[PDB]
Amino acid sequence: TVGLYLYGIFPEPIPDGLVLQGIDNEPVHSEMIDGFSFLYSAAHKEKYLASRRYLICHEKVLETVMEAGFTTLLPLRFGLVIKTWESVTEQLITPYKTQLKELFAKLSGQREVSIKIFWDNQWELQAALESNPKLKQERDAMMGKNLNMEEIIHIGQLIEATVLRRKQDIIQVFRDQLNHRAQEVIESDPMTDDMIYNAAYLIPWEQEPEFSQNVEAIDQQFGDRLRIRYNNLTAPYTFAQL
Repeated sequence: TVGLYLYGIFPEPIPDGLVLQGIDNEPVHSEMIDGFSFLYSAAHKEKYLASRRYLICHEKVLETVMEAGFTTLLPLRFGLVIKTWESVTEQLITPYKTQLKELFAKLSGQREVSIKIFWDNQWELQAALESNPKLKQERDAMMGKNLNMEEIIHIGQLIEATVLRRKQDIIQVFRDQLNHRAQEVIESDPMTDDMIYNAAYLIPWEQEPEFSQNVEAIDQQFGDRLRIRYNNLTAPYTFAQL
């Protein structure tokens, strides 16, 4: 009535039940457009705000369908409400039909897992500064030399470069042991000050337990030094994009 809430797009039909409640307790259905199944439910608002509850509900809908076997999908970002199916016509989808068929081909059977790594930044900064006596003497004597802004920043560039290598020593262990298990690895910018690594992996669905086993083994190589957050179930937001 008010509109249709869109969760994601699927390369295959979703069976009638599969019974599932979604946003505002509404039942979740499937609609075919160009041989693509649009997972949806009836909206109560035209504009949904991204509250924690609503975000969790959206993700749960996608995960419940994924655990039901429907693992290949382009998950849609939160709060997409269309008024009628006229917003998503056959005419609009036909040009992007090829790109979609192609995305689902590289996605089918595959699975997104992600790893984030945290550490104590202040501790690792102070440890890097005492591993290099040269930089600590230049930093303390940089006043008196009356430097231009470039020379000042260059010193800061040398302070971070030793911290960069400490990260590269940790990060390389992950690349050596986990990248070969994956079809594609995407690395993003760290979101917080203690975060030093934010990577996503496209692995075959069935190879997850072996991947998870390797993660815990690495989490056991490093002690309390690192805080490794591994996610083995999520909609493939990182990889399912045109």
